[PDB]
Amino acid sequence: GSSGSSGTGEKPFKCDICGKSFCGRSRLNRHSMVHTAEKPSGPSSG
Ligand SMILES: [Zn+2]
Repeated sequence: GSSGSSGTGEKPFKCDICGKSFCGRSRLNRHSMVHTAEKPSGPSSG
């Protein structure tokens, strides 16, 4: 496995946290939520 994303350039969408692309926002939108998936119960990183 290596850097791909080959085909008619990149996707019509892109992330803001990791820049992840998604052929369809319907997916990306949700992905942008995984970046803020952290509970208080667990510790944090300095
Ligand atoms: Zn992302």
